[PDB]
Amino acid sequence: LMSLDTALNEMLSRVTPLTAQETLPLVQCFGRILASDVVSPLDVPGFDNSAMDGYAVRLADIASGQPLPVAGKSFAGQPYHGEWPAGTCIRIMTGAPVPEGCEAVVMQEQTEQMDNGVRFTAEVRSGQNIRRRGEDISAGAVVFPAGTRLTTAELPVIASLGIAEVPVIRKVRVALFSTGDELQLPGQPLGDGQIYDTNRLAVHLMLEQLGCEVINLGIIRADPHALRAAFIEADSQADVVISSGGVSVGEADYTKTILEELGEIAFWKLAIKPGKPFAFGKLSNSWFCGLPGNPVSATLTFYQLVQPLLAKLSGNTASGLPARQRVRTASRLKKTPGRLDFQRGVLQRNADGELEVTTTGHQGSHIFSSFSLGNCFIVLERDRGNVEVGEWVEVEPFNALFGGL
Amino acid sequence: LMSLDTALNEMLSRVTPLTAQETLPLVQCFGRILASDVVSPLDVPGFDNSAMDGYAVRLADIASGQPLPVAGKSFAGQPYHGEWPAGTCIRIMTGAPVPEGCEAVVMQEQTEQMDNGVRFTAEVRSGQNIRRRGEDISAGAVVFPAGTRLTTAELPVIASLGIAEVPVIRKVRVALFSTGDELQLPGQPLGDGQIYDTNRLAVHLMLEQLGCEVINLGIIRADPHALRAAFIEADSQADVVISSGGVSVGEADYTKTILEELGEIAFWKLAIKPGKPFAFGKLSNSWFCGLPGNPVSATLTFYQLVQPLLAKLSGNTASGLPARQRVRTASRLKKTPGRLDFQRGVLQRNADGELEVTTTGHQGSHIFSSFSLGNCFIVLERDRGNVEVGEWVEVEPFNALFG
Repeated sequence: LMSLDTALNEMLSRVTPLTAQETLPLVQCFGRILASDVVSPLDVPGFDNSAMDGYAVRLADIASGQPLPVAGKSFAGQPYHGEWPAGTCIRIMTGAPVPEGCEAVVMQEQTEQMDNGVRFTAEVRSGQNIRRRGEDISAGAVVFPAGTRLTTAELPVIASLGIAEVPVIRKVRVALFSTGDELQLPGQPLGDGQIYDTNRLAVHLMLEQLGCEVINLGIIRADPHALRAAFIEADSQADVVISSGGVSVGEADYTKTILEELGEIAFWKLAIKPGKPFAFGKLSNSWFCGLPGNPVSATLTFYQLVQPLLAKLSGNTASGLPARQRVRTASRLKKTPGRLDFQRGVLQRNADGELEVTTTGHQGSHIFSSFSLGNCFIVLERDRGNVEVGEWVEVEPFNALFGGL
Repeated sequence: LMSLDTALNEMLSRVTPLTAQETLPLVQCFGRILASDVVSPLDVPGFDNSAMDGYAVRLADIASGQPLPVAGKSFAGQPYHGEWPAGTCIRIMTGAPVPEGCEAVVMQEQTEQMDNGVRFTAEVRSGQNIRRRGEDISAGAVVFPAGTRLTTAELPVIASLGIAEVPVIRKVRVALFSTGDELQLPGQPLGDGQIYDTNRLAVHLMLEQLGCEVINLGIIRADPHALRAAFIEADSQADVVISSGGVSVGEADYTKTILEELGEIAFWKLAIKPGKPFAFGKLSNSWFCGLPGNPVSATLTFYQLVQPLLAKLSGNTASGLPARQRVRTASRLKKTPGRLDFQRGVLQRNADGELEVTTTGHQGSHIFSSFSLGNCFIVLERDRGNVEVGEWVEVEPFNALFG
């Protein structure tokens, strides 16, 4: 009955971003949120300099109408000096500093020349083609705000200003555990209705990729005491505690009881497919997310619910979770009204070079394989029914957590 | 003059993928190329189980007509091994093993309780709702081929099969360094035509994010001897050595001379923007890549020439460099024929919900901003000239490296 949107907002509304901070050299700062504005120690460019390669000119000698001969020149970290002879232009080259008292710059390609005077064409505006000191960054100004996620895009600019290190929010810490008599670890035999734990490994891998500190307390044994202790310890060392499965998501049993007695926890039933149940509330000193047990359900729930929560918790000012984009279905899709289906899809170029989703296969949450052969979701609007070939449909490309990049 | 495509092929055609291998537990394998096929050790599912919450039944019961008791239940962990007498039924969770003789299962929503047990409202089709042992994965069957780069997709599936670890190819080793008297580290003064070193930091980052093992040799000093040892060292400890800037890309000087004396290095001039120069060739025991000095050039070149190289080298069987997709420019673009301009661009939804690039701004290589403001390249076909609003265009979305 509850909508992904309503729940997403319900979660994020109560989250107060972390603000503890440490200061590390740029090379360690990838994907780390910035603690405080970065303030440029130097003007960049450091001095007014030539837009193109061509000729630096005084506006005096232009309609002067006689051609102007190259008296001198300025290039890279070599400047120009020796008082500018009135009447002459100066062969200057892109990036190069202008000589004192210049007034414009003209691309020699515009202007044909000769062996004793260079002749210009257009009337050539004032200040033309002088990239000025600090046009790109001014000293004292704000280069990257608090909250900017550091990528290869921002960190080299920082390095360019002579800075060796920046303040950044501490990594988010997320404690992780599973439970249930059915669950066994690699090695052990399989009892009767037994399976190996997979959700925990799945949530770990994505937490680490997302840049969290994971604390993985294993498979708490099926006893209301083991469990109380799992929570005391998880809550004591994390900002978020995540049940990969086994702790209850609505069904009564001693796990619902330890949860209710150890914090304030809601038990949502979201209008999504796959999934539906999702457990979530405050603990003594952390947040709790309680994944449903089905691998696909858990994964998708985490991906669309918990992932966005860790972003806000990190200090990140962005809206961390890919954009969708409308594309034509090349496959008939079985959608049932009443639930928002995050079916899995395959974005491929048609013969025309445009995009079109194909379905991955059977969308039953009885199998994980759709994450592999897909590269995106097909978000199928809540109220929509079945979809025919050629109809339009929203699509959300996966991200790093599932392939490429 | 030489075309991107030509260089790519030429680089890739000599590169032999790594085959050294180590075996680490699943939780450490993210992003890591798999060494040999994952063979399924068990049938998955491993026992017929309920696709649904409800009760296990038989057709001869149902058939009769009247309701029927509930002689026990099969739960998640708990399997029912009771007698299961006739004209009764067994309550079943979901993913619960189906009891012996179960010949179908019925949804909790097609039943009404009774004083004397349970009534089945609707039809019961034989075999209905029984997820059958082996229908998803057959034991003995290759689940994942060698060369599968491992993500959240494949690694949980492997744990589902009881598997604690897997052989993966060893991480790729990349030595990185820069040189030149203009180059200063943080803290030091900015003498005359000097700068603070940035191409190295940029390249370290991308390398690390790409899952490579980085060996950063700092800024080698402007001495033919320092540089020679730097190379001998980088080559003796890496699969790839990468001058982030400083070592020559064409120009004559003691760097070109050291390179030429120490390996077989081409000096290409590519038909691209931004960029043009790029040095590449074998060394004694590794590959050498020579980035151009300029930051945007050295980034773009790394991303489009080196990234795809490091991918082939890793063991990965995919094509490790996003697909492009065609889209309308909503901004007038300045392109010059003769080079393939990798302009920088901003994808977004219009009012109609469909994609369209805008330019980031000035595409001059005198600034780094476009990699931040943008979320993609506009790949403007070599021969194309200026492109007007509403024209169609290829667009390659950025990736993780630029956020």
